[PDB]
Amino acid sequence: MSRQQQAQELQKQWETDPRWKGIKRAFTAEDVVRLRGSIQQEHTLAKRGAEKLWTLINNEPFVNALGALTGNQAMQQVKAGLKAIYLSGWQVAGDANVAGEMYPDQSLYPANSVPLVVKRINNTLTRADQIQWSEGKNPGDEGYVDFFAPIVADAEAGFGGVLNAFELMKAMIEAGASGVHFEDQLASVKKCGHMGGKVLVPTREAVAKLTAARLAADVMGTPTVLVARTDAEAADLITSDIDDNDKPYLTGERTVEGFFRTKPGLEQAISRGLAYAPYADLIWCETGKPDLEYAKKFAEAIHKQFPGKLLSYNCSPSFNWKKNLDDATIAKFQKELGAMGYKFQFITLAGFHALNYSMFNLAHGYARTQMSAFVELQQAEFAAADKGFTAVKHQREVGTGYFDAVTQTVER
Amino acid sequence: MSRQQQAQELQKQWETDPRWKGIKRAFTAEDVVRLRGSIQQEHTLAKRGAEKLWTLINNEPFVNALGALTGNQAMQQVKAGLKAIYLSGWQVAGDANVAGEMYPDQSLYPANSVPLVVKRINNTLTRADQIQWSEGKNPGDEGYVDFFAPIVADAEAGFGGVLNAFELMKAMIEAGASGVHFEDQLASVKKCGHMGGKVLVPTREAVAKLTAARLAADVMGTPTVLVARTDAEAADLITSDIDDNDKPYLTGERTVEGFFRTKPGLEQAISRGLAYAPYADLIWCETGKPDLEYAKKFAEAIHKQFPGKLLSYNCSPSFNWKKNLDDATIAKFQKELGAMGYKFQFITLAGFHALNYSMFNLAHGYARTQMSAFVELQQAEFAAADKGFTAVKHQREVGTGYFDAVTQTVER
Amino acid sequence: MSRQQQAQELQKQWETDPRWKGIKRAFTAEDVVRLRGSIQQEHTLAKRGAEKLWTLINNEPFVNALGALTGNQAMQQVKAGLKAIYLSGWQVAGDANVAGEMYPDQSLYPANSVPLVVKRINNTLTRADQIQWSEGKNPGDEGYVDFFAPIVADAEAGFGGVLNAFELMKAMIEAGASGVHFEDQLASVKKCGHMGGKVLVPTREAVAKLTAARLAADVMGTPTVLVARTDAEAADLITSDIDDNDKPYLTGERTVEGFFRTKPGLEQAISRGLAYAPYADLIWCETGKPDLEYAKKFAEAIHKQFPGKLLSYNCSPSFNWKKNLDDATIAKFQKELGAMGYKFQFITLAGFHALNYSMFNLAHGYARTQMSAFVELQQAEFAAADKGFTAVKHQREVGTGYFDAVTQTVER
Amino acid sequence: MSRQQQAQELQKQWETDPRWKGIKRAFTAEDVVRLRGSIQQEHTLAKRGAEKLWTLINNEPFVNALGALTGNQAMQQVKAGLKAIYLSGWQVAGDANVAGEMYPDQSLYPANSVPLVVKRINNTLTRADQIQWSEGKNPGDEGYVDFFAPIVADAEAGFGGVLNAFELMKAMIEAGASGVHFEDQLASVKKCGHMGGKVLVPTREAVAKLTAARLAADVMGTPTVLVARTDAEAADLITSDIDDNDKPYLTGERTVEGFFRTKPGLEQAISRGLAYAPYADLIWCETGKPDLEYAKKFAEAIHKQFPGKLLSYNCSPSFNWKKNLDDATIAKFQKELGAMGYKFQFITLAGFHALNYSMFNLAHGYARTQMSAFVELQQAEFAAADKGFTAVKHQREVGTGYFDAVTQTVER
Repeated sequence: MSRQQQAQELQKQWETDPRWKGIKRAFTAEDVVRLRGSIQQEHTLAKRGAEKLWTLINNEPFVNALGALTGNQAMQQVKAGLKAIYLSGWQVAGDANVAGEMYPDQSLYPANSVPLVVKRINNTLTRADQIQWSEGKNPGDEGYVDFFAPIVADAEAGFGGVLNAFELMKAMIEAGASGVHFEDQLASVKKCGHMGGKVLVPTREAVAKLTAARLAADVMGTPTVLVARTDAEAADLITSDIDDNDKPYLTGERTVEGFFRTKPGLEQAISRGLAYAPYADLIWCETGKPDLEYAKKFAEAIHKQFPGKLLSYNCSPSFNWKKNLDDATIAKFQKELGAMGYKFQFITLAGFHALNYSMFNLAHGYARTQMSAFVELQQAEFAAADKGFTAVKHQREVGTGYFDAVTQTVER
Repeated sequence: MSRQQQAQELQKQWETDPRWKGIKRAFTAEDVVRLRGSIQQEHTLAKRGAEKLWTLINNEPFVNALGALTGNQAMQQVKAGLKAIYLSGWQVAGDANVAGEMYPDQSLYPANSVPLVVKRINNTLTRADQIQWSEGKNPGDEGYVDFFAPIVADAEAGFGGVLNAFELMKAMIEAGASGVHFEDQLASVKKCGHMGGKVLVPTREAVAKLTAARLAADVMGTPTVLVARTDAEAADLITSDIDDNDKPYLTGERTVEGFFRTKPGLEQAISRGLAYAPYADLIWCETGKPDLEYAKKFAEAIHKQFPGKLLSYNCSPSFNWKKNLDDATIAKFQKELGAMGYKFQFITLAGFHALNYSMFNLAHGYARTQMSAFVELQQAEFAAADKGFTAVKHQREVGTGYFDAVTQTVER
Repeated sequence: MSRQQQAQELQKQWETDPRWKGIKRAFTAEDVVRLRGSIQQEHTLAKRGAEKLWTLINNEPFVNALGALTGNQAMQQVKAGLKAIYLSGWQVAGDANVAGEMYPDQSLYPANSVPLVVKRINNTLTRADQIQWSEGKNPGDEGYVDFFAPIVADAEAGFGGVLNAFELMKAMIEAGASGVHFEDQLASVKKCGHMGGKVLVPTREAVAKLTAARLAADVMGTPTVLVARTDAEAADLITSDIDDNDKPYLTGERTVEGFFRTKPGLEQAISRGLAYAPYADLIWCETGKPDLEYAKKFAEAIHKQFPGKLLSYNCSPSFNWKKNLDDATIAKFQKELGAMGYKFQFITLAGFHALNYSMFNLAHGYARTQMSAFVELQQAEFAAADKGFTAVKHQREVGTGYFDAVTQTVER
Repeated sequence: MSRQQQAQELQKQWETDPRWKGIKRAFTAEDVVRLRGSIQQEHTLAKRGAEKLWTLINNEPFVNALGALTGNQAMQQVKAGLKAIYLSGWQVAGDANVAGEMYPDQSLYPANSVPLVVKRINNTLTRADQIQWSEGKNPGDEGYVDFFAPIVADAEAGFGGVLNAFELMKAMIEAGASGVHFEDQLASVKKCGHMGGKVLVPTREAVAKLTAARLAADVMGTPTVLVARTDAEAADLITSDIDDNDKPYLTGERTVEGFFRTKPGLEQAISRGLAYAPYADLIWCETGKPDLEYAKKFAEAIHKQFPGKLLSYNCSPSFNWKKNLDDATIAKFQKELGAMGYKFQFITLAGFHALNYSMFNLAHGYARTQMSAFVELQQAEFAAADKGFTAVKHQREVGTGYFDAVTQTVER
């Protein structure tokens, strides 16, 4: 099997497979072959998960996710009934990076931190499937869970340049991620104080990253779902003015550092979304205030040029939903976005809030009433059994039963 | 300072200090010095934490803790009012070891895992303290939180022989642990089957580990709180017969693997309690079935031979508390154990149940009712604000405001 | 594919494939399937490398390796024309474990350490291949190097029980190891003083680890080459007397610890070799003194019972070869052992001695004659270019050209 | 001690101590205290190492170091008589990063990789001092080695913006680094093609990083030696024209990326050297061609405005020293440079060349002569025993002696 033969084979697949419908690549298949090496190592979960995610995203009304920061959190989301897992960069920074430090969301943690948390979840999901399968329960049977839910992972802005982006994608696929998202800001050069806020890079550079992320997915031989995030809705600063796509938004003012001020909002958002559309699989306008009217406008704006383009949407945990929206709007919210084209929706900091509220809640009681506090939680756990909560049986949950099986198999 | 002069001053320490009242070392100060190396690196956190944990242990009616598996979990425990943090090896095995796999409690994960998580908690707590200080709150002010609560870490049975034990203790101290506990089983050779279970090591070997654990502490130069765990209440197997301390409890029988069956119960527990009492600072009989009668008997038995000697108790999270107790005994459970001398008490798997319930409860709602399940959580958070819950202000919690102060100091 | 069908294909394979000729599994194909899980994840390197390693040790006169502790060491070994890579646990303990400590050889480092290094080597070997390929060179072309040389890994005594070994084997395979060895001592309890040395475990427990290793290899779905090591030649202690295979060698004495003293040498080693042979692909009797006489007796001892059994041999880096053997004996030593059936041979600590001598030497002259000492080293490197040494082009070697390719493919 | 008193004591230290003569701090003692937290944690090794390095640098004719990528290498460097250790980022990228990947030099590895290696080297040295001390040797015996040589570590360009540099400097300090350098390029955005090369950042930004670095040293409470590197001799691109200091060098041309082409050489190097001098302890103009002539002009240009400013020089390992310089020039090179003010000098990739050549040379021979090749190395190792090479007694070298002493201390 020659280089030429591998390239034609690859090229036909981009042309034929409807997975790649309307997806531009600023590189040839001959390029992908040159950068493969001679042998291709298989990445099962990255491949199966990406295909599963693609299917779910295209057939289902929508898919909703919560941010997970541990394997257990992700597991309980699959057991609760969810179909995909979201890995927040913010959560990892905050409470689960390889540096073991607590950080804000400014790309401070080491570049391998999220891929290691992707592997954590997949290793936990792999264990649960093993526990299930070890107890005789086959696919088809009543109660059977597919524990290999697709993971979608935060890749920040690549942790530097195109090569960092390229390597970050690879780390993700190796760790078993089904989807990855690259944003178009520099959170490492955020201007502080009044007149500050987020800082964007040129469309030129955001595109070069996505090109890098797709090159990396191809070289790895996985059809990973690529998500393009834009921060243009609120980002009113840009590092440079060279890209003609961005000049229309310049207010003409500069800052001490040399950034150009820009006019934020929907129009800036749209020009990014449109520029990223040919290269990404989903587009995502990062929002702080959840608003269906805004969402409809953005959706329509993108759909004018790319009809039926899959979108994604993050529901802010910071926003006060009861104060600003009535129960009917809150209750219908995700369904309405689903109609619009927002096929992937998620709460980024779900796990943070859950973890942090649970423990504070228990502890405050514990400090006051001691063991009675714990029983409140325990009874709550028993009440949850009905709905599918097996973790009360703590030993079986971590895989005690499975490893006994292993020891019994060897000692016999 | 010469080796003689350093050895004198260390012995003088062991004879002088009331911290070392009642405690036996099977080695000389000359030995500690011969193994220190020429210079003694300082471990701020380990030292101050042991000292704070000691005073607490000896003055408060008692000290109660809950298992934490992330910095966030610990951090809330301090904000909740708790004065100490417990670090389960079960929970790390289950969801926070550096291998990133889900294991059962059998020392399967890599030996540096718990110390890694000790270091996390202390990194987070250090960040909690920096935020508070950078906001201009001084100690003595209202609402000021001492974030540096001492950590009591689980060292299993040292992960091998005496050297593994020795090296693990150094890892714990370097991370900044304030207490470490060692147990007298081999979970690595737990027997499966009807005639199986936990398996003890000779008193001789358990004491061997305790010596190594304390020698570790002295070489690091920290008065670390050492805790000895016997599993001799339920464990009915032992690997060997050599120790005369253990022969009285044998039943003459031998298993296939060459272990010796023993008669489990309070008396076996007791002999191990008495054996370890000269070497460890607190003695802990691990129990599966919480019982005030049992507790009081084991309290009186040890106190007859070592009066005043501190103790600790694990309040099993798997046991059905209401099923087997009335609210009044439950509500006065820890209270009572204090009086008996159980100055350190904890729920090993508190963090597991806290983490795993919340995410499930949330996801199950989120699955069926989307955003309104998150709203239910968000409203609970707002209620907890009065009681000290600051996590709602998520940006400030993770250090955003602290790191903004770092950026403003540089760029001005 | 149903469970019974899967077990059918697997069982038949063990009977049909000459790879498994002479090999006994103390467990069924149904057990393997039961413990796999629902999906099998692929491990390309582990598989291809295990298939390649097997081909070499059966078809070549003998395969020889040197111990490597970084990826560069390994990368060079392959460019020098060696066909296999050895990964010492001693070298890892000493200079390349994840604890970052300098340690002696008593299984003191974290259990995940050697896999981390096996993975590092493969990452490097993957990069040498990507470079070669990216430059246009194809297989068959003059000069083309096969950079995927298989790695045989030190798993010590498995760091505990059968689960610990199971898991380490899985880490070895996941990291891309092609061979793994397990020794029958318990280094963790090495007796000190005159009346001491290595302690053996019962033949029963050794075989239990070997079966554990095989089970894992089957559960991962890789035909990994399993090497059983005996320390019975020197070891004159044993932990327990239950196994009838060991009783013939007991003296009847017992140490303070409870160990039983035994009669070391060729007879004890053979009883172990013979006991392990059914379970392992290679048998290894560890020696301190190299001796062709001893080798032949052991080879013939094994071969009477197991004709043509593949054996492996360690050539001590500490033995004074020139003082005790003449040059012609030294020159033929590995060829001679090959004909006896030692098909895999290595020098455990070749990298330790390479690395430490080369730096000391450089540093010693540099401290006295500064840049003149480095020019000596640089001039040696120039002479090596004739012989295949490419690392003078230091940029290309680490992949500067490859990543400039990736930069160029994304940009323009 | 109130905040006011702390600030005053710290301010007095800056105005009083000669260590800080001619060092500008773009911030106040009040600021350092605000960001300290409520309790400073001690970092013995970083503090003592910094002070030691400061004395050596101000008193020796010069100090010279080689690049070390393992603890063993630094250990041999100290045994051979070198007075400090250098830690190359290039080397860590290529063979020692925590990602486990072979990388070129463009800040691809995870940001914590170099601190981890600084921590490894310190652990090895710490162990060496333990072995020595446990053998009875005291300071001021004939041959007593001070194994705690200072480490000067590569921080590249801080892996992002001011806060990334801040955090990296803190990681260095915690690992026990004595010196740290930061360069003024964005390696992560290297221009490819014939019209490309390295890319400088604005003077203004390089100083912000240096300011950040110093703020970190002060917050950590150690007098860490801060080196400022400039790539302005060969770099002919810059990200922006915002800085008046840089404008003079612009050729008015621009690239597709929107970078500004500059005029490289001594003049642009001087403007950076002068710009950084007030914030750095040493100044380093990185050069590709070792030229004494150049080194002189540069030294003079700097000392014109900052008399007696300590400089540092990297001695290129790629340069063909013999083809270009006669042996007497090669011999006088580090002495001559020292006489100009270059008080820290180092060969960056010494470790890479020593490790790769040695293993290639051993392995090439081993492929063709087997053991006779290893015996050449072993004989070579015996000859260096005269000179201080202790590694042939290999069990002692890695601490078998020390840990035996510990086991015997425990078992007695």
